Amino acid sequence: SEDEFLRYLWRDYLYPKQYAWVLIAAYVAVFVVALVGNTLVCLAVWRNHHMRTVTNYFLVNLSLADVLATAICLPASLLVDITESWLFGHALCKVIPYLQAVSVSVAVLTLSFIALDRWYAICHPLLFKSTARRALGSILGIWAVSLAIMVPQAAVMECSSVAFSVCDERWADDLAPKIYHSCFFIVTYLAPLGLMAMAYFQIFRKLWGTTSAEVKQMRARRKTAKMLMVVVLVFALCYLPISVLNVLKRVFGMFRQASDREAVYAAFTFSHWLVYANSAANPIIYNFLSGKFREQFKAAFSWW
Ligand SMILES: CCCCCCCC/C=C\CCCCCCCC(=O)O[C@H](COC(=O)CCCCCCCCCCCCCCC)COP(=O)(O)OC[C@@H](O)CO
Ligand SMILES: CCCCCCCC/C=C\CCCCCCCC(=O)O[C@H](COC(=O)CCCCCCCCCCCCCCC)COP(=O)(O)OC[C@@H](O)CO
Ligand SMILES: Cc1cc(NC(=O)Nc2ccc(N(C)C)cc2)c2cc(F)cc(F)c2n1
Ligand SMILES: Cc1cc(NC(=O)Nc2ccc(N(C)C)cc2)c2cc(F)cc(F)c2n1
Ligand SMILES: CCCCCCCCS[C@@H]1O[C@H](CO)[C@@H](O)[C@H](O)[C@H]1O
Ligand SMILES: CCCCCCCCS[C@@H]1O[C@H](CO)[C@@H](O)[C@H](O)[C@H]1O
Ligand SMILES: CCCCCCCCS[C@@H]1O[C@H](CO)[C@@H](O)[C@H](O)[C@H]1O
Ligand SMILES: CCCCCCCCS[C@@H]1O[C@H](CO)[C@@H](O)[C@H](O)[C@H]1O
Ligand SMILES: CCCCCCCCS[C@@H]1O[C@H](CO)[C@@H](O)[C@H](O)[C@H]1O
Repeated sequence: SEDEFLRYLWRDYLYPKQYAWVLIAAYVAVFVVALVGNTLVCLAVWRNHHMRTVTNYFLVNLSLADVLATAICLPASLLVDITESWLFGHALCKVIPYLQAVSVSVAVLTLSFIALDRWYAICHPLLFKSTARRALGSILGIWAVSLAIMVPQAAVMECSSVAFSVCDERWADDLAPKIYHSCFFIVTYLAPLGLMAMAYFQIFRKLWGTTSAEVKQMRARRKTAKMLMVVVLVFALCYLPISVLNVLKRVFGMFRQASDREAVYAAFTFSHWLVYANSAANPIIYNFLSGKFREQFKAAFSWW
């Protein structure tokens, strides 16, 4: 009676309201910070002439994928998690996921090149000379590949006619989605991250009668090595949920029992927010583990 009302008030109104608020709150925070974050990350590079290494041009490219995700995809990501209907029509059903898929590729690819350029620069020197000119050439290819291989993704997207629309992959047969999503979890999460991890372990064992300038070089390479591993670990953790969730859905046909549909909606919703949290996370990573970015942020915060 008197206390059963108080409980029944909670799940039909109090919980649904407190849940929806937290959803829009975390999304607006990530949207703003990730937007303000990566924007300042570019100005620290366009302004501070000393901070233009091969790694920073790649990290600037990492912001470019994050913004495409945040500005275009992220607003679309919020409305679907709230209503779970597609409201941007047949065509944005293909564009938004494609940009989002392309931004993942450009991201995970850029991180591998920063690992690869550093693995040669620190572990196998003057094998390849990596100048900013070759660093920028690499950055253009990432988009050429990301824009291509996410194309088959765009083809599978179809907006479902069945009084509200839904956007989802249209697979002609059971086996293709298993192979497609098995291949791309390997290609764009596990294979890059596992390789990049083995790369950075080789760097840690190295860095952790040489000239005073050389140890000055080691002191800078550790501050960058320390910072970059944080960026990769943050990336794997952020993308671990949605990446595993997608394989369970598409390869193992999981999340098809309707009993805890809220728990499944909830599960995926946090997984989607974690992706954009990585975009807002990275600029914060630079401010703490990079003393030159940190001064660029304080200098930018005072003028604006
Ligand atoms: C070291 C890292 C490794 C990678 C390194 C980079 C390698 C880069 C390679 C190539 C770049 C070019 C790729 C571009 C391929 C684009 C292919 C594509 O869009 O396929 C569509 C159909 O796909 C579809 O529905 C089907 C798409 C899904 C796949 C179907 C089969 C399942 C298995 C698939 C195989 C496993 C793939 C996994 C990759 C990770 C085409 O039809 P569409 O709509 O135009 O209508 C017909 C009409 O328009 C044709 O004129
Ligand atoms: C995908 C592969 C699978 C990933 C997931 C892996 C899952 C697990 C399976 C096997 C891994 C273990 C095998 C090795 C076991 C032996 C120990 C180990 O960790 O391997 C290190 C070597 O590899 C290493 O540094 C690794 C080399 C790092 C290379 C970094 C590449 C940059 C990343 C960009 C890639 C883009 C690709 C595109 C994909 C779309 C050893 O060093 P260490 O000093 O003891 O001896 C140096 C000595 O070899 C000198 O003669
Ligand atoms: C409906 C739907 C789906 C998504 N799928 C994903 O992100 N898949 C995804 C991401 C990475 C990988 N790897 C293999 C690394 C595989 C699959 C969404 C992602 C978002 F960020 C936001 C949304 F609103 C989403 N909505
Ligand atoms: C339906 C759908 C999908 C999305 N994304 C994705 O499928 N990504 C994605 C998918 C596959 C891969 N592989 C590497 C295989 C990578 C990324 C969406 C993203 C959004 F931001 C908003 C939406 F409404 C979305 N809807
Ligand atoms: C953005 C927020 C979106 C909605 C999230 C709802 C999560 C579960 S609360 C929901 O409240 C309803 C009120 O009637 C009840 O019928 C259901 O049994 C109960 O599960
Ligand atoms: C026509 C199809 C699109 C191709 C455009 C990009 C061509 C490659 S530039 C090349 O990229 C490498 C990536 O590893 C770097 O290592 C090099 O320094 C850089 O010179
Ligand atoms: C005139 C020819 C027009 C062809 C239009 C193709 C549109 C996408 S076909 C694509 O084919 C895959 C088979 O590989 C299936 O798995 C996918 O579900 C399906 O979307
Ligand atoms: C006939 C369909 C229903 C039975 C179960 C099929 C399971 C397919 S798993 C799929 O097998 C491919 C084989 O090549 C690999 O390429 C992929 O990596 C892997 O994920
Ligand atoms: C504790 C178990 C939780 C669920 C995991 C089993 C999913 C059964 S479907 C089946 O699963 C195979 C692997 O088991 C895949 O190889 C096939 O492609 C897929 O069709």
